[PDB]
Amino acid sequence: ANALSLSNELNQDQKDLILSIIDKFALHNVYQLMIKRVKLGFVFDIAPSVNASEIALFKKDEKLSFNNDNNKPTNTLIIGENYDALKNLIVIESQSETVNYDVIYIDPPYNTESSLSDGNNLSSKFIYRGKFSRTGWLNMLNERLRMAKQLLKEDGVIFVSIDDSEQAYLKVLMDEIFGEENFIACVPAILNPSGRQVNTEIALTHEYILIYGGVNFVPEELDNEYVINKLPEIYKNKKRKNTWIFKTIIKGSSFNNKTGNKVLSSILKSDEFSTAKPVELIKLLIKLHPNNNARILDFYAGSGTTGHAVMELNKEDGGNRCYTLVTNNENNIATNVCYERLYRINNGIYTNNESNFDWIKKNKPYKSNLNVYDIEYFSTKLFDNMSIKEQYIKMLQDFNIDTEDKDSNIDILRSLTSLK
Amino acid sequence: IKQDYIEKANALSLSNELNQDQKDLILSIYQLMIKRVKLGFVFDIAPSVNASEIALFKKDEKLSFNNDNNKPTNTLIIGENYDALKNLIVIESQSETVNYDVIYIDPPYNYRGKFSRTGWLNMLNERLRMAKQLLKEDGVIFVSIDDSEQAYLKVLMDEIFGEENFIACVPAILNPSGRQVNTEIALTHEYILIYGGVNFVPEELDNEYVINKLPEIYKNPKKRKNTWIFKTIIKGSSFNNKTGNKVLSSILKSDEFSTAKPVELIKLLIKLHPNNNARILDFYAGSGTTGHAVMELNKEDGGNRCYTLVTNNENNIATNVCYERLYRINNGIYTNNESNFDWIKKNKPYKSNLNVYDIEYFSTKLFDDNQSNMSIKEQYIKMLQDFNIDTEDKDSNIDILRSLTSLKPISK
Ligand SMILES: Nc1ncnc2c1ncn2[C@@H]1O[C@H](C[C@@H](N)CC[C@H](N)C(=O)O)[C@@H](O)[C@H]1O
Ligand SMILES: Nc1ncnc2c1ncn2[C@@H]1O[C@H](C[C@@H](N)CC[C@H](N)C(=O)O)[C@@H](O)[C@H]1O
Repeated sequence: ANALSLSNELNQDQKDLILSIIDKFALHNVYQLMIKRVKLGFVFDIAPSVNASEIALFKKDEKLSFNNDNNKPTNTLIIGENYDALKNLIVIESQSETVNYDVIYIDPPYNTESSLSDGNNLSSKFIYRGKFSRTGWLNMLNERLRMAKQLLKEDGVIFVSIDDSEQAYLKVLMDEIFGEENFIACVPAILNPSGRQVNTEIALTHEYILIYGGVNFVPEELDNEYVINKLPEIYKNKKRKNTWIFKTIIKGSSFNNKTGNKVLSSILKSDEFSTAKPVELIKLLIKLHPNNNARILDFYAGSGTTGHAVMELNKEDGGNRCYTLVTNNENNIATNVCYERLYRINNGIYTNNESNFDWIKKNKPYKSNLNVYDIEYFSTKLFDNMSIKEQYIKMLQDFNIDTEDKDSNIDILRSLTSLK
Repeated sequence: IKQDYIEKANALSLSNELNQDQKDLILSIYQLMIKRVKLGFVFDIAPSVNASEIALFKKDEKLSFNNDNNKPTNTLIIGENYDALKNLIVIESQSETVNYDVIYIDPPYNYRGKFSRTGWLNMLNERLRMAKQLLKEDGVIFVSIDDSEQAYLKVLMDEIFGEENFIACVPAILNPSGRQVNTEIALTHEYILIYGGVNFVPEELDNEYVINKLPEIYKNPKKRKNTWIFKTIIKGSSFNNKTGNKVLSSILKSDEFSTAKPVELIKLLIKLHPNNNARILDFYAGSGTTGHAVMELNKEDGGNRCYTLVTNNENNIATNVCYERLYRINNGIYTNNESNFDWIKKNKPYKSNLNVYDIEYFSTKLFDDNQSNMSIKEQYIKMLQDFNIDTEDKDSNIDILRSLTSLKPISK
């Protein structure tokens, strides 16, 4: 109704027939499919997000969840499909106070082949929701980025890291989701200064960081000392403190692709996981948000670099930020790499109670706490009882929500329809 | 009852383009439902071409000049690049060796309903497809574009030239110290979108040049010469946007044109194409930075390169800004018998050639007039000869009538 008024009349006669479909009628799903056909702009065939029967709730792994200091910020790690986690994350925030996250950072699978190899699907080709190649990859992030928006604060930021293989298409896609007026920058990251051998006989040296602000977000200025030590090539040559406006280019020794990977290898004692972001890159991004107690989210958490980064910044910043992570355990990367890295960083002993990894020999343990959650799926038929309601309340209670005045609802269980 | 036939068709085929749920929504919810959706941009109807008018070039003999028959011959066209491109396609079709090795353009960024008729992106769609027609198999096209509009152009050039041929999206750090626009942030970079037709491989860069011009980027021979593969980052002292603006004002002794690109940037790009004798095209020529760069690269490289420029007289720029630049650089003296501007006190004149053409419009039914049809027919032949075409073919009336129907200007 309102969306059609905004679109106006490029093809109005067809709209009159579309308006007839509303009268005949689970409507918004059909409207989105229609609008794509008639739309005048960037277009692709969206696939309808058909809510499966099952429902998704958080179950806390009490053995894996640890807590070293009650005074340190409380942090969260959700293990499972990020589509189900985000549905649960939104329900938690609604029933909660101080709603939504101050910062969002994600490193989604760049390539269409990379997504299939070790991630979501539905095995010879990449197919998502009956769609192949780019349409799949686009459909994927559209529905996740829609939710991510719902979770972002009015004065919040969302950072996204992309390759050249989907960057332009994601910036157009994110323009639709977050609004083209809120596009802040498309910052280049020279993470491979030496240049990687590329099929087209060129030395691809760079990467992007799409920044989209909430409607009234103003980026924070960088501290002189941080900018001189960390980004010496970009900042060189008088009220309050000495600060720098963020320059839309990221390049420096700390911000190498090899740095982030070597760190992980040193903590994990394993080079199995080969794609990690520089911890310093993410510190710089979250530094752009003025609240140094910001709530950071990263539903493509991978090796937990976001978590380690927040912790490092807190040590240097002097403020207490909490992070929420989500990552599926495809080949255990979620269970093995995220937990191991975060555990070893926090306590200095391996899960096998062995302390031989190089990192702890070099630096001291952070001594923070991490809550681990799983995704348990219950049947829609059994929904359409007492066990579901019971666990939902535990989830809310798990996140420090006063549950004396909250009850299970059909509206809320409808919100948590899982993905097939 | 028509439902039964529609239901049968739905049940008959499904396949990739339809999701089982999509089929369920098509039957649960007809030409609109059966319409196919392509991944990319949908555009409003563009401005119709004038069926009752044609455009032709007409050399300005007073303005065009020649200094050295051994140096390459270059071209400057004044007017709407859409009408200019339509002629250039007719010129190449009748030319012995067809089409350009290098296209560089820096279009304007620009409420504008993109995808609309006069929308910034629609007009670029129309002109880019023609430039696609004007590019050789083993050629390149460079477009400079800003932080915000870079993505829409990239997916467009994906449609027009194909994503298979996307080479790089180079960040050019052309404002080392940022400038705040649209938001509280120091915007420091631009993008260069590199596309090439099949059979094009970028040339490696000379160590000596790479070291002086880009020392920050090419930090520390099996073959014959020292070569660096092109890194997708352009940070240099000589790649400043203020640098290109000071050069232009060094020549013109005027600050009237504020958005001049550095010539070192456009040198690095055309220096990316293999052969020294290359044809460069730039149908958004602005102040002619592309022309200055081809000549300067020729002085450094030793190869003879010809450029073709096109720019309109929006604010008289193409006459005052673009021509004066090219003129004062070739001739070593202002056009009005003066010689006191800075550039020529610091560097030698190139002493090269340049031809200036205007775009003239002649209403149809002037063919009905006997004296006008001949005038148009001779002006068409004069074009070809001005661009070094033999003209033995297409002298007849049939061939001329086929190429004149191809040159129709835009609606105004
Ligand atoms: N549908 C999905 N649901 C949950 N996790 C996913 C999904 N798709 C990909 N992932 C994970 O998200 C992470 C994406 C990574 N590229 C992120 C890298 C991360 N920035 C790091 O420093 O390690 C990987 O661990 C993937 O296995
Ligand atoms: N339809 C058009 N036809 C010809 N020129 C145009 C047209 N639209 C814009 N322009 C010109 O294209 C140029 C685009 C400039 N931004 C390019 C600047 C140029 N690259 C320089 O370094 O000086 C401007 O001079 C515009 O006046």
